[PDB]
Amino acid sequence: VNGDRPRDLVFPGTAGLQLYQSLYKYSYITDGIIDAHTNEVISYAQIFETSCRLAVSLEKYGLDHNNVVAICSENNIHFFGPLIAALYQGIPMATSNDMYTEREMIGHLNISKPCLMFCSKKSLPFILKVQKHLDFLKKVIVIDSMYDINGVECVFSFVSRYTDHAFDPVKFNPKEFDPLERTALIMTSSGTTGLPKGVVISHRSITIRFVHSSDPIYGTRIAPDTSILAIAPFHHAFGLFTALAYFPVGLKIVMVKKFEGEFFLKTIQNYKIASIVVPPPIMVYLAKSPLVDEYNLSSLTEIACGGSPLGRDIADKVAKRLKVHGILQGYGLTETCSALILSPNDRMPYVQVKVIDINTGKALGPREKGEICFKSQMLMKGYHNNPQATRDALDKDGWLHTGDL
Amino acid sequence: VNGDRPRDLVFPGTAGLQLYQSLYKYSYITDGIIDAHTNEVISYAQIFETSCRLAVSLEKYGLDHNNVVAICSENNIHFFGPLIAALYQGIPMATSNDMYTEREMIGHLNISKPCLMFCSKKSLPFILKVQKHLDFLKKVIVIDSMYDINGVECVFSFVSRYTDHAFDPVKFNPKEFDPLERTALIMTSSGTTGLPKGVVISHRSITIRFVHSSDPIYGTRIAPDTSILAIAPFHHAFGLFTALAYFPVGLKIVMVKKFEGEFFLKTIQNYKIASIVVPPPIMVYLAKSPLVDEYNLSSLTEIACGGSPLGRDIADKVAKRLKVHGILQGYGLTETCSALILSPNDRELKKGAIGTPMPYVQFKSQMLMKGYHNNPQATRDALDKDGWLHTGDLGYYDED
Amino acid sequence: VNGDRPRDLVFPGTAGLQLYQSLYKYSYITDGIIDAHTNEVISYAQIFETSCRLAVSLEKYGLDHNNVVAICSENNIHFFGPLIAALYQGIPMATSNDMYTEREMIGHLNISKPCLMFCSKKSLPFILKVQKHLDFLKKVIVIDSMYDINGVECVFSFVSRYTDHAFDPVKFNPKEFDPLERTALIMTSSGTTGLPKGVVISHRSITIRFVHSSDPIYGTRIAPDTSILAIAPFHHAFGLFTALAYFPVGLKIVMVKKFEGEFFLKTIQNYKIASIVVPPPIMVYLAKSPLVDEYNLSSLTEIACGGSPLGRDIADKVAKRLKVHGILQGYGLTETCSALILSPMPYVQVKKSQMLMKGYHNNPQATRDALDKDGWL
Amino acid sequence: VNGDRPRDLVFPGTAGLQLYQSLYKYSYITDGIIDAHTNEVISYAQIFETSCRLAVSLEKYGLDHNNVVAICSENNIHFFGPLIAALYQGIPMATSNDMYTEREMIGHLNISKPCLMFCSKKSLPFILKVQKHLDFLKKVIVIDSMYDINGVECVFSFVSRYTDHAFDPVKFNPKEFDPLERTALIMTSSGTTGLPKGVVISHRSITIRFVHSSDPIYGTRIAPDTSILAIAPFHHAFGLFTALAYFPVGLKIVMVKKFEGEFFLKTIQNYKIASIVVPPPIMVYLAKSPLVDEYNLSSLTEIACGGSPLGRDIADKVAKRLKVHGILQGYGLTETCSALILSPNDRPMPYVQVKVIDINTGKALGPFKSQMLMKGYHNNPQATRDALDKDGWLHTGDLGY
Repeated sequence: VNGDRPRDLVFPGTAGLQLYQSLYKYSYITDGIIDAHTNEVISYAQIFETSCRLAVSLEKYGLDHNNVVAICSENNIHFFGPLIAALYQGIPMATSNDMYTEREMIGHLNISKPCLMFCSKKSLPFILKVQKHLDFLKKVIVIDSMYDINGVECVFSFVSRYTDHAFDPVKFNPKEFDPLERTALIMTSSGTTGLPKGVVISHRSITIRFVHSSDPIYGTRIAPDTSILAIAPFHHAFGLFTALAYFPVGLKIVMVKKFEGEFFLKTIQNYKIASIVVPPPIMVYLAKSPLVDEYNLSSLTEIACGGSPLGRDIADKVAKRLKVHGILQGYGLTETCSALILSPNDRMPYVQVKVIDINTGKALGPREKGEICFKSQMLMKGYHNNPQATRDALDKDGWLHTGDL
Repeated sequence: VNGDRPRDLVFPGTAGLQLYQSLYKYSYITDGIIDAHTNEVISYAQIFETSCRLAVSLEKYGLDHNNVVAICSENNIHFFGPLIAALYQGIPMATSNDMYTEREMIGHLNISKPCLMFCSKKSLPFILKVQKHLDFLKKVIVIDSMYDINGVECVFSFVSRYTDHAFDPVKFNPKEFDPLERTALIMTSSGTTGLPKGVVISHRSITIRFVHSSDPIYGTRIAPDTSILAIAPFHHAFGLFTALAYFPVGLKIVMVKKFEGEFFLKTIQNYKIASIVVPPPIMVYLAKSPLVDEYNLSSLTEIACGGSPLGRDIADKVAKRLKVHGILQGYGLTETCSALILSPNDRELKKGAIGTPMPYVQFKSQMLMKGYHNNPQATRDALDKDGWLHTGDLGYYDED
Repeated sequence: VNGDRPRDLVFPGTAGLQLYQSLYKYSYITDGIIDAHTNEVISYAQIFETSCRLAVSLEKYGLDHNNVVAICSENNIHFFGPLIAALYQGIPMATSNDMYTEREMIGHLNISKPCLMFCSKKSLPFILKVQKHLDFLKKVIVIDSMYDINGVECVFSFVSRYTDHAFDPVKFNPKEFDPLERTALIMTSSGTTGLPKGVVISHRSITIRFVHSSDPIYGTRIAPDTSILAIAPFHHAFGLFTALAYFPVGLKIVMVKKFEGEFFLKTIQNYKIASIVVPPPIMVYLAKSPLVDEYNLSSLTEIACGGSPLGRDIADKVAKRLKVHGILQGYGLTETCSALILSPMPYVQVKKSQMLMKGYHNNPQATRDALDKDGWL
Repeated sequence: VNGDRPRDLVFPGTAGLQLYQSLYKYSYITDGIIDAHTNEVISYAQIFETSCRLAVSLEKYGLDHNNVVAICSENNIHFFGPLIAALYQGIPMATSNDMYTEREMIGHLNISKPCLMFCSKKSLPFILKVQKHLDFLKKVIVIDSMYDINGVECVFSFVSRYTDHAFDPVKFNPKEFDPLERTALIMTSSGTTGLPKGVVISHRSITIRFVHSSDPIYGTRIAPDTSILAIAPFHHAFGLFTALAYFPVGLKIVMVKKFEGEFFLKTIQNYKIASIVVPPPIMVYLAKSPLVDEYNLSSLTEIACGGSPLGRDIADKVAKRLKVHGILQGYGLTETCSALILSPNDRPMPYVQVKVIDINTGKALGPFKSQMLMKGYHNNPQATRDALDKDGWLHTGDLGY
C-alpha cells in the first residue's frame, strides 16, 4: 500500500524549472543530441537558448495557459525546443502522431484545439492541408529550418521577431504555477472505448517521472556526459518522457527515427552507447537475432523496457546475451506515464496501491490481496474535454481502479 | 555586486535531510571512506545506519536543540557518524581541534558548553583529563571502538541501548526545522582581537555550500563512485565543509591524517584519485618535488586549493606539471563555510582570486556566520546591517 | 602398501594451534573472506580476533572437552569464527545441515547432544523450533549479526560479556592436548546403512589434511594473497576441510552459497580466481554450457574434484576447455575425512591412515563393522 | 623485551631434516641455483640427489659427529652439496675463507682440525699446498668437477664409490639428534680479541633462522619459484645463513662471486630479481649514480642489508629511490648467526630476547638471549666463558639504543 521511499525528493516546483535548471547546469555538453541518420548535432546550450527565446516569443505573441499549442514531428533533434518552451510558460502542449490519417489528425486536433502548431519540414505539407479544415489553427512554425518556407515561419524567424541579439537565457525566468494543477501535456491514446479522447499530464507528473529516472535502483545509474539511444516515438508517453528525463540527468543523446533493423546496432556500437530504452518488439529482436554478434555491443551497461515482455524469458535472453545486469521488469504499464512498481536484478516512489474493501472505500493495509487500485501524483488528471471517461477511469476520491484482483 | 545564477537550486530543507537522502541514495557505494594509513573501510550504507541509529539514540537519551554536543577526533573515518546524526536531530555540534592544549581546550569547550562529547580512542585520555574541569560535560562516547573503554561507552554500546536488530534507517526521519535559524555547527577560531571566539553556522549555509560543490564551474565535476582525497582537519571549517560536501555527490573518499608527501602520492596513484582539495604547503611541495614523476598522477583530473592565497603563483606551475586544466581556487576569507568567492573554469585568470562571486553571495550571503556565539558586541563588530562584512580592506572589482 | 613420502611433515600439535598460527601469520590479508552476493568482507585479522575471543568466552562460559558445541548455517563468512575457536579449546564441534527437516535435525542433534548452538540469522527460527524439543540445548548464539535478536545473543554480545577492549589475540594461547585422541568434529552421514550415524574426526586428521593441501603434486600450488573459490556446503566434510585448508596457505576466499550459473563465471572472472574445488555436477556443467567462452577464465590455473567424475571422461574435456592441464581426482568417503587417492597420498596405507575416522559417536558399534580391529576398512 | 611471538613455530628436528624436506618439496624448481658469471644452472632435484648420495658416502667412508669436515670454495653453485650432506649426517662443517693466505688457512684449519676437505677446482692447488702442512687432512674432494683432477677425487667419483644407479633420495633418512647440542657449523670470526676463533653454530640456530626467513614482517614475503640474488661470501655467517634460508622457502637463486661493479647492476634486470641482500659497502655504492636504466624495480620488491649500515643514513635513500616499502636493515654479529633486531612495516626478533648491560654489576637498568646464539667458541673455553654469561646472556659491544 505505500511504495518505496524516494531516493531523490521530488522537485517542488514546475517541470519547466527543473528543465531550465538542467539546461543551465549542463550547458557545457556539446554533443547534446545527435541525429544518427544525418549526424546533425545540437548542444545543450543551443537548446537552452532556443527554448528561452521561444518562451519569450510565445508570450509576447500573446499566449497564456488558457491557450494550448501543438507539435507534430517524427523523431527530430528540434523536437525539444518548443516542448521545453511551452513548459517554461505553462502553456499546455499537445503532441501529435506524425503518421496519422488526415481524418485522425483532424479528430486528435479537435480535442485540444491548439492555436499554434510546431512541425517538421517533412510534416509541413500535411499540416497545412489539415489546417485548411480547422479554423482555430492560427499559426504554424517549422522547427528544423533556418529559413521560412513558402511564407510559413520557422522557429528562428519567429524568435527573431521577438528577441534581439543581446538576449541572455541566463537572465530568463520561467513562469511559476501550481505544478499539480497546470497541464504540461495533452497526449492522446485510444482506450477500450475506441474513441480518441486525450490525456492530461500535470507538471508534477513530470517532476516525479524525473525522480524515477534519477533512482539508482529503478532508474538509470549512468553518469553525465554519457551517450544513450532514443528510438520510441516522442509523441507517445514512452518516448516523450523517457527522452525528457535525459536532460535533467545530463545525458548525451543519439537519436533514431524508426527501427531500420540492424542500423540500430551500428549506432550502439559506434557511439559506445551505455543504456537503451526500448519497447518489447525491440527486446524480442534483441533476444532472437540473426547474428547480432557481428557488432560490438560491449558498451551496453543498462537495458530498459516499457510494454511488458509477458514471458518466454526474453528479459533473461537479453540479460544473458549481452553482459548486462537484470532488466527492469514487473507490472504492466499504462499510457498515463506508465512506470509503476517493479524489480531490478535482485529477486515505486510516490505511488500507492490499494487492496482492501471490494464494496467499501477506506483502508491502509496490504494484507489480504483482493482488488487493486492506484494513487499517485504521476497519474493522468483525467482526459481532456470529457469529464465522463475521467470518472470511469479514476474514482471519486483520487484512486484509480485498475482491473484485476 | 551579485553572484552567478545558481545552477542547482538550494535544497530548501535541512542540511541533515539532504545528507540523509544522500546516504540513502549512494548506499551502494562500498569503500565509502577509507583510512589510508590502515586500509580500514566504511561503506555509505554503514554510515547511513550508524548516523540514523545514533540520531535516534541521541534523541531518546534526551537531547534537543536547546542542547549542544561536541566532537574531538583527528581525521578519522568514524568522524561523520556523530556529526551527521546531530544534523539529523538539530542538535548543535561543536568540533574541536584534536591538537589543543588543556587550557585551549577548556576554553573552547567553555564557549559552547556541550553536555555530551564524542571522541577518538586517541583523544580519550585528554578528554577525560579535560572533563574533570567541566561540570557540564556529562557523557563521553568513543567513536572508533567496538568495545567500551574502562567504563566509557562507545557508539556501538550507546546505540544498542536504544535501538534493536530490527532498526531500518530507511524508515527513519530526520527532524524538520527552519534551516535558516537552526545552528548546525559552532566552530572555533581566533585572530582579530585575540581571545578565542565561537562561530555560528546555520544549516542553510551548509545547504548552499552543497550547491557550490555541485556547481559545474566553481565546483567538482566528477562522477559518483570515483575516489577523492581528503586531508584537511575535519575540525576546521575548510576540512569539515569540504568533506561534508563529498557525500551529496556520491564520491568515494580516501582519507589521510598526517602529510608526509611520499605516501600521499603512493595513495593517489594506487587509489586512482581524481580530485584533490589541499592547503598551500602541500601545493608548493607538489610543484617542487622530484618524486612527483616517479608516480602516476595521471588520474588527477581536478585540483583545488583553499585556506590561503598561495601567495605568488604556484598554481600555474602545478597545473602544468600534473597536466590539469589549471587549478583555480578562491579566498575562503572567514570561518563562514570556508569557500565564498572562487576562480573560474572558463575565464581570464588575472591575478588574485577575484573572479566573480559564488551563487547566493553578494558580503551578504545566507552562507555567512549567523554571528558568533554568545558574544553580541563583536558579532556586531563584524556583521551588521544588512548583514554585511567588510574586513579585508581592499576595493577592486572590475566587471566582474 | 604405502603412500608418498610426505614433503611436509604433519604438524605434531593440535589443529587449532596450526590454525591459530596461520591466522596470526597472515592477518595482513585484508580480503580474507568475501560474500560474493553481498561484498561483505572479513579479514584474516578479524577471524583471528573473533576466534580468539570466542574461544576465551567459551572457556569462561564454562565449556571443556567433556562438552560438545554445534553449528548450523548455510555457507556464511562468519562460519569459521565459532569453528576455529572450538578447535582452539578442544571443544568438539558438530556441523549441521542447514537444509534439514525438523525431524532430521532433531535426530542429528540427538546423536552428539551439544549443549550450545551457533547459527545464522537464517537458521535461527528453525533452530529455536528444534530447541523446543531438546532439553540439552541450553544456549543459542547468532553469528552473522552485530545485534541480539529477540533475546537470542549474537557472538559480539557473548564475547563482550567475557572480554574487554584490551584483549590481544597475540597474547592468547590455544589449549594443548594429544591431537590424536581429541575429537575435533562430529560430522553426520548415512553410509554403513541408511540411518543417521556420526563420524568422529580427530585433530590429527585435520593436521594431515593440511599436509595434503600443502603437497606440491596433490595439493594447490597457489601463493598467498590470491583469490580461490568456495562453493561446497561447510557442513559436509568436503566443503569444511577444503575451506579449513585455505587458511594455513593464506588464500583469499571468495565464497558462494548456492550453485550457481553465470554468476559463478562472473565471479571467477571479476575476482580473478586461480583455483576451484568442485563437486561432479559443476564439472559436468562447466564441460557443457557455452557461456564459458564470453567470460574471462584466464586466471583459472588449478581445478579439483571430489565424488568420482570418471564416468564419461568429463574431466578430460574440462581440462582442455579452460587452459588448465591436469585435474585433481578426489576420493570421497565422509568417513575418510576427505580424499585418500589422487593423481598413494601421504600418511595413508591401503589393502590405513591417521586421517581416518576414529569411529562413530557414543554407542555405535557399527564402528566395529566399518573399521576393523587393526585400523583398516 | 621478548621480541615477537613466532608467526611460524620453529621446526623441532635437525637443520638437515628441514633442508631435506625442503629439497624434496621444491624438487620441481629447475632454475634452482644459477651462476651469474657462467649461466651454469643446478636444479633443486640435482641438490636433493647430490646431498643424499654424498651423505651416504660420507657415512660409508666412515665419518660421524666426532669427525669434522671442511669446505673451501668461492661462491659456487656446488657449494651446497657437501654442506647439506654434512647436515644430514650431523657431521660438523667448517667453512674456510677462499681468499686466506697460507698462514691464515693453516691456522683456521688448525682450529677445527677437519679430516676431510671439499674445495673448488680453483681452490685445489692452494688446498694441496696447505694440506702438505697438516697431518689430519686425509682426503680432499673437488666439488665442481665431473672428472678427477690428478688423482684428487671429485664428488662424483666419491659418491659412485659408495652408491649405485638405483639410489633414491626419497628413501633416504637423515640422522636424528638433539638439534640443540649438535654443532652444525664451526665458522671463524675476526674476534678483535687478538686471535681468530671458531664459532660453534647449533642446528637449532639454523631452524630458527629459517623461522625468521619465513616471518612476513621481518623476513621475505616473496613467493616460491622467484629469483633472488646471492652475493655475500658463503663462508661468512651472512652469506651462508641467508643463502641457506632460501631453500626452505623455495627461492630461485642467481649467484655472483666476487665484489661487484656493474656486473651486479646488469643481473637484477636480466634475471628479474625480486629481493637483494647486500653488505654495507654495496649499499653505499647503491648511493651512487649508475643509472643504466634497466626496469629493475619492476621486480625489486624487497632489499636487505647487514654488517654496519646507516652511517650517513643511506637507508631512506635507497628505499624511496628504487621504490621499496622502506628497506630491511639488520643488526647481528656472527656470534648471533644472523640478525637479532630488525625493522617492520610501520614507521627484536622471535626466539630472541634483549636487555641492558649495567656496567658495574646491575643486570637490570631500564628504558641477547636467543636459542640462535653461538654455543661458544671451539676448543677455547675462556673466550666462551667471557662472551656468554652464566645465565646465557651475551654482551653486544656497545650500550644504547
